[PDB]
Amino acid sequence: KLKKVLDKLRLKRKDISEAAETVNKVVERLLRRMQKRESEFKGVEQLNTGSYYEHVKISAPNEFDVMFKLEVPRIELQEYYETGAFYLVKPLSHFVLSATKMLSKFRKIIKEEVKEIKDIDVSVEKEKPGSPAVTLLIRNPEEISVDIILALESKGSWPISTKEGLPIQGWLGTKVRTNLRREPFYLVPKNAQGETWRLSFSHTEKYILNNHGIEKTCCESSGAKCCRKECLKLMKYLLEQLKKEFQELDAFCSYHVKTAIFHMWTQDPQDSQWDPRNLSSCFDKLLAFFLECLRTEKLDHYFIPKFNLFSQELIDRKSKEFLSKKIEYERNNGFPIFDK
Amino acid sequence: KLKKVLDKLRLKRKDISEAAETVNKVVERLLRRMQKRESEFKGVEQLNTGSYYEHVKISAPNEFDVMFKLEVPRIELQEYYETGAFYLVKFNPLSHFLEGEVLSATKMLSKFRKIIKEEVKEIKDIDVSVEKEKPGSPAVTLLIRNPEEISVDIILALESKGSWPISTKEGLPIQGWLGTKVRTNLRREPFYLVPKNAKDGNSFQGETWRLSFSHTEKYILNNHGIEKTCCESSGAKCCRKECLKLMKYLLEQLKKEFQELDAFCSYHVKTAIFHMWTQDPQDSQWDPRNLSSCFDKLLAFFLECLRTEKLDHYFIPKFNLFSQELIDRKSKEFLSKKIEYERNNGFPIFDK
DNA sequence: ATCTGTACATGTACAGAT
DNA sequence: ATCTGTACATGTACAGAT
DNA sequence: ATCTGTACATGTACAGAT
DNA sequence: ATCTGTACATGTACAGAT
Ligand SMILES: Nc1nc2c(ncn2[C@@H]2O[C@H](COP(=O)(O)CP(=O)(O)OP(=O)(O)O)[C@@H](O)[C@H]2OP(=O)(O)OC[C@H]2O[C@@H](n3cnc4c(N)ncnc43)[C@H](O)[C@@H]2O)c(=O)[nH]1
Ligand SMILES: Nc1nc2c(ncn2[C@@H]2O[C@H](COP(=O)(O)CP(=O)(O)OP(=O)(O)O)[C@@H](O)[C@H]2OP(=O)(O)OC[C@H]2O[C@@H](n3cnc4c(N)ncnc43)[C@H](O)[C@@H]2O)c(=O)[nH]1
Ligand SMILES: [Mg+2]
Ligand SMILES: [Mg+2]
Ligand SMILES: [Mg+2]
Ligand SMILES: [Zn+2]
Ligand SMILES: [Zn+2]
Repeated sequence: KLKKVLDKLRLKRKDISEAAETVNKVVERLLRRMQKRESEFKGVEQLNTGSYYEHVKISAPNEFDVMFKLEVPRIELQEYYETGAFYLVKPLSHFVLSATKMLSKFRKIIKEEVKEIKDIDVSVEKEKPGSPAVTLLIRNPEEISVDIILALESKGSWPISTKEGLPIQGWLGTKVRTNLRREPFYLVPKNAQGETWRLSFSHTEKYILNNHGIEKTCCESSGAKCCRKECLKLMKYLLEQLKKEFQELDAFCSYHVKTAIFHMWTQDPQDSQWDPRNLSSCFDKLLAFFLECLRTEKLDHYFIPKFNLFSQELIDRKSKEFLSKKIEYERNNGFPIFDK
Repeated sequence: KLKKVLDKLRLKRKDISEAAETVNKVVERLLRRMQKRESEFKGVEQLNTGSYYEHVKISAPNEFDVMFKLEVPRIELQEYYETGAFYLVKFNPLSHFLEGEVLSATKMLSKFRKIIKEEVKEIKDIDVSVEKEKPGSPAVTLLIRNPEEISVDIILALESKGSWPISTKEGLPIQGWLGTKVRTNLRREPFYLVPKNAKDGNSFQGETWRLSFSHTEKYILNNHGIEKTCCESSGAKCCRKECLKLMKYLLEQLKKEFQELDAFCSYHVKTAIFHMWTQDPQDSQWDPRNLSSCFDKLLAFFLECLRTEKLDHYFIPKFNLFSQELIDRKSKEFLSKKIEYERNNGFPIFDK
């Protein structure tokens, strides 16, 4: 079934162990260098985010996301247009706090430190505009990416654009939501302008992934297992496979699928609506939801409701119809792409 | 119905507001006086516990429980004869209470009590005295006349941040109800020790402390569902707390009429219902529409505890609150007859 | 001048009041 | 159904201390 | 302030039971 | 084939020591 696919996607203990040991060496070293120097990033703290740390990494342990976040007292935001997600922001003297200038110095430091590593085969990938990350390419056994993500940490209440976000009230509840919104919020230097930062809720997304049930015992050793994470794996795999074959899908990414499933988990809050016995129905209903997002050109950021990830401005109508045909096809033919 | 009883039991906002305003003044003042330097209790922090703070206080807001707890870093416990709940404490602002390396409960309580009495004398704004010391209490109890009687128990507590004592390893069996993450997190919170302060005449009388988990009990009362939305504004209401109120009321009413029941206390009913909440973890087994069944099944459980002389501390499984050594079988049979009677005759005592 | 333990400012769940 | 007082958790301002 | 030790949740691998 | 129990591996929060 889709069970055999999940078997293939399942990471191996051996591989996890080998990847993690190399990754931690490099990260531990980068993190130390940010402290030890008369460095403007002294104080930066490490936060592990994304799939591997959410336990929804598929295929291989080869992509790791780490936040190097820095406490910045009493900063003042100004929303960059009515975009909801992008802001100007107001030790760091030489960086309005310019995202690009801060990222550059951060990146310079990392590059320098990477040169000094003689026990691991590791380089710094050429910069992509649009990435807030300094990406490391590690080879030692085989290929592993590590994104080192610079983040400002603010302790204020979250910005107004998120007031109506995180609609978990009927699923995870009001106490969970109030507590989550008492955690700090993050600003990440995302930039295709050079002074614009972007809100990040990776920390919150991680908590949700690991506390995802309406029952406190969902997926615990004295609870019942659900198939919420397995659906997310399957959906991510369908996208990766399609994306590797079709250049038309360059504008799509796994965050789109993650956002979609957060909305489905809200819409279907009950653990019994994600029974492992109903993996197919569950996967199928997720596809149907994703297709509706494509058809209506609408997939709101889960934390920032006015920010449409499927706006015309971000992803072209044709790209959306293209992905629809390809999903509808896979869906109506037993997912041939799951075999390749 | 039982609904009409709960109507009577429901506290009133007016009463809550008047009681709370006076109580907080007194407590805030006592807490400040503890913080004056060359007080052995400098550092003590306030923790509100018990019914009122659990929202299961019934009838009137006239009893408040407050913990004045003090962090004591380097701590060695010694269990008092395999009892599970009682300990000597060992190893400084506390210098004067030490007998060799042993922290004297009674000496510490006495000084605490002396301070409080002194501070209470200086309050001319509120009518408040210190109740005569009751054997077995870790508390300095304040009697306030707000033209209404209000008790405040100020409970002296040691706070240890270490892992909880081994006697609790098998306690707090919430795994199938609240879950493993909740349990792990709760067990990462500190544990508390309060003076046992018995007047029996047994060895180590004045140096024996007792474990308290009031802080944990509070969290459970306010996060009591298998669903995170139990009793929230986008969830379904349960009758878990309402059963606890009803059971508490049946005991209070009986206790106020019968001296035979002096050995019984509300903690017995609280412990019983914690076991029932574990046994029946699903929110749907505490549907408000099934209040009678729910109340009835709790009574039946409590009666079985009385008949078999067994009600294990929820946190300390080997400590039987209904042992022969604590409460007489005759006392237990007496309470059984009275409950069985109320149960089989429309609860006439709810009408008094 | 800088630092800080204390108290205030802000936000919301719970439950009672309307 | 909507409104409201209390309790509680977290952030931040500041007179008195250094 | 940084570091380590402890405890346990979330995983995977595999054998015996169903 | 699926479930259950055990073993083995990693991540992560926090307390006590330095
Ligand atoms: N993390 C993240 N990615 C986002 C966001 N908005 C769009 N994206 C893009 O979606 C993809 C997801 O990348 P990740 O690997 O981080 C997500 P995962 O849960 O680990 O899942 P898989 O590893 O299984 O896929 C990427 O293509 C994102 O493109 P990008 O935004 O340029 O990401 C570049 C890298 O920088 C980090 N990063 C990006 N956005 C953020 C963010 N908001 N907060 C923190 N880190 C971020 C990350 O390492 C990424 O790989 C979005 O909000 N978050
Ligand atoms: N809390 C508590 N009480 C216990 C315990 N073992 C016996 N008791 C006695 O039961 C009664 C319940 O006292 P509370 O008022 O704290 C319980 P509530 O949920 O607030 O319910 P109501 O206020 O609606 O009744 C008391 O009579 C206890 O008597 P005690 O134990 O001799 O102590 C007298 C007072 O001291 C405080 N106190 C008692 N035990 C503790 C404790 N373990 N931790 C902290 N404070 C405690 C309390 O103020 C009591 O009134 C037991 O384990 N817990
Ligand atoms: Mg990733
Ligand atoms: Mg990544
Ligand atoms: Mg009391
Ligand atoms: Zn689950
Ligand atoms: Zn409830």
